[PDB]
Amino acid sequence: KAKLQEFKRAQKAENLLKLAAEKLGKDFETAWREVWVPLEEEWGEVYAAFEDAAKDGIDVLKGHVPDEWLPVLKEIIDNYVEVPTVTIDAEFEITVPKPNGVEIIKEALIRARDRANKEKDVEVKFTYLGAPRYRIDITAPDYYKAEEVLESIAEEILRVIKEAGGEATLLRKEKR
Repeated sequence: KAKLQEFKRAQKAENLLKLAAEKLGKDFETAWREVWVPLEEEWGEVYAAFEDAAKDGIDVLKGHVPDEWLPVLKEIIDNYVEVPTVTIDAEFEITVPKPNGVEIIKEALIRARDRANKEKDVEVKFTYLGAPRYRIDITAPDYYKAEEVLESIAEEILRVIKEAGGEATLLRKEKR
């Protein structure tokens, strides 16, 4: 439970810091003195400090540890420290009665995906499953945000498809 979980988090924080020390070419004691001690005093747990950095940016540590550490800590924390997320998936059935309907569909999807993906922390992806099915996968901080992204994307796709004389439909997987 709790304590063991504290052990495992501290173990991992130690391996990560050691990796950083090596990359940055610094002795282990220095890493402890300069990084471990400061972060532990203020976040109460070094791994939690690494999680904040992973979620809210490496600058959360700026000021608490020398600057030379930030670069290497970012790369390492970003690779190994998970950030809470949810992913949902749905699919569109899109028909565009035109010799070039297919390419028009990609254009619309590509445009919708890119737009949606410029939003911080959101990651949208489309998977063509063979006409007229297009699966959509969304990753976001929480379910509310992910649903809002879907709704936004669906509104744009339907609008654009009905403009090109086609027809789009959003299907949702009923889970229970």
